[PDB]
Amino acid sequence: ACKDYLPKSECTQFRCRTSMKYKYTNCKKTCGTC
Repeated sequence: ACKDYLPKSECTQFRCRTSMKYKYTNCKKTCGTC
């Protein structure tokens, strides 16, 4: 269902603040979604 999208450099905490897409689609586990 959810797995790593790419290295930690592409997904950051900034995404969990304004980027809804990253939280669910671009960041499967990194943004603390899965």
